[PDB]
Amino acid sequence: SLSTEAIHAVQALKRLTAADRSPPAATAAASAALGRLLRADLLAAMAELQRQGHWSLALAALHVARAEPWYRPDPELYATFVSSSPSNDPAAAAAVDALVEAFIEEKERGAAGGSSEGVWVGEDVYKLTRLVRALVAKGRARAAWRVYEAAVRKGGCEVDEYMYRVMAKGMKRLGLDEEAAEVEADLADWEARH
Repeated sequence: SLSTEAIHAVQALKRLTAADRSPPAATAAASAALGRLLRADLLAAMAELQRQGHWSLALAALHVARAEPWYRPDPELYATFVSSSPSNDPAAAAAVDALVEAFIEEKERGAAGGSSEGVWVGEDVYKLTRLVRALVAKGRARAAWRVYEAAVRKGGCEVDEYMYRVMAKGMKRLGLDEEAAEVEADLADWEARH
């Protein structure tokens, strides 16, 4: 559902970046074009940029949303940005890795960040696994490890056999053999239990 204000904002963001869609330019443009929008219109503008295939602009829209008072981190939404990013594109890969760092930070330095269960113990494992699946499929091995380590290993997020298999095979396939070995240890630990 595209409103008048969302349509205008999408057109402005495209206009502002017609010559330069690099992160600094897209970042400045996104705050200028989208910074007056209410939640519904901002998310509609983001989704329309996604639909048109303007991935970098849609990501810039996401980052505007992430700073809004109403925002709630959704690893499944992040998973969609990962899966829709262009494969084997260094700039997009860098932007995806940065998005994962931003996700980890927004959780760990968020309101729940202080004691004592931790930010990750109550995390939706299904959605978290979707993000990790997406990262591994996109070849973003370090990013996947970062999420797995922060949430599962360190954040004591109790996870399934499926998460272990995704990660163990993913790390190996992508050449992070030390990380693969860590996951295999975790999987073995799981197996000895069930």
